Amino acid sequence: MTEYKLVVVGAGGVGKSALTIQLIQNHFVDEYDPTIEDSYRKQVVIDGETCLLDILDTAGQEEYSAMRDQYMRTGEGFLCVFAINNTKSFEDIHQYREQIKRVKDSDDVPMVLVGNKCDLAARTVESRQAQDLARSYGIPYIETSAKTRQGVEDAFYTLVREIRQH
Ligand SMILES: Nc1nc2c(ncn2[C@@H]2O[C@H](COP(=O)(O)OP(=O)(O)NP(=O)(O)O)[C@@H](O)[C@H]2O)c(=O)[nH]1
Ligand SMILES: [Ca+2]
Ligand SMILES: [Ca+2]
Ligand SMILES: [Mg+2]
Ligand SMILES: [Mg+2]
Repeated sequence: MTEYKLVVVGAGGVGKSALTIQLIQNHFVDEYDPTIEDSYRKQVVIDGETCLLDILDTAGQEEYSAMRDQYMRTGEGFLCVFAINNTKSFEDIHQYREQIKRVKDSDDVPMVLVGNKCDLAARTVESRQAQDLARSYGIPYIETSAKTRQGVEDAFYTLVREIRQH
């Protein structure tokens, strides 16, 4: 079937793993074990089409920036994640976006901007700021909570679909 190779990128602790785990395995990971590189594979139905999701969960910890170029070459689309209660995580998105941009040598890489932890009342990144950033990229912005499951399906399936529009 059609296999979609998604990569989840973003700063440490923003919820990349929890998002992926909630999606593929339908539960919330409450603890924080930093990731190096984990791979997930799951067959799903999106717009009547049975497709395979191949999802690479990546390190947001700087102890692993060197591995970035490899995963950015392979992937067909990137879930670019920050957390809405962490302004520095939002400021970190540019580096990921530019890096992806250089690697693929394209201004038109399938990507989705995700502001995670929208359950948390302690917001410092306004939706408006992220809408403006994503607009400059020509991609969607979608808020999520790995904790409540809010928007998690919309995020990943929107990404799958973005890999289609191209
Ligand atoms: N309240 C809340 N907590 C969240 C959410 N997503 C992740 N967390 C919490 O934030 C912490 C970090 O989550 P994790 O998924 O491990 O982050 P990560 O981006 O994968 N980290 P790393 O880059 O180091 O691998 C965990 O304690 C997790 O429960 C969310 O939507 N809401
Ligand atoms: Ca749990
Ligand atoms: Ca390159
Ligand atoms: Mg992780
Ligand atoms: Mg402000």
